[PDB]
Amino acid sequence: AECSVDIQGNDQMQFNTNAITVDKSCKQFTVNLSHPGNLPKNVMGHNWVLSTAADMQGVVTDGMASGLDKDYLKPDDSRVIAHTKLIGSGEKDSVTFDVSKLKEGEQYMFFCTFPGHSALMKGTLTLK
Ligand SMILES: [Cu+2]
Repeated sequence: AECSVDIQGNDQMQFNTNAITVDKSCKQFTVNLSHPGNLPKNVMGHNWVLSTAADMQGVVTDGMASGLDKDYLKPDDSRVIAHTKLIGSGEKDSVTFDVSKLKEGEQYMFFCTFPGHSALMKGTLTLK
C-alpha cells in the first residue's frame, strides 16, 4: 500500500483533504505537510494533529491556550497520537507514526490547532 500522504494547508484555512485512509499493511504512516500561500505562521500557521474523535476538542482547547511558542499544542498531551510542527507559508514538515496506535472501528480526526482553525481545518482518518 502507500504508507504516506501529502497534505496542503492554505491561506484559505483549508486542508486539501477532508478524509485520510490508512492501509492496514502499513506499520508506519507518514504525513508530508506543506503550506501554499504567503501568510506567516503567527497569523496563519498550520499543523497536522491526530487524535481520537473523543479527544479532538480537548486537544484543540488546550492547544489554543499553549501559545505560539509551543506550536499551539499542550506540552506532553497524551491524547496527541501524532503531530507535525506548526508551519507558515512556504514551509514543510513531515511526521511518521506507528499505525498500531490505530484500530478499525474507531474514528480519528486530523486538524490544525492554531487558534480557531479547527472549525474548518479538520478531517477524518480511518484504518482500513
Ligand atoms: Cu491552521
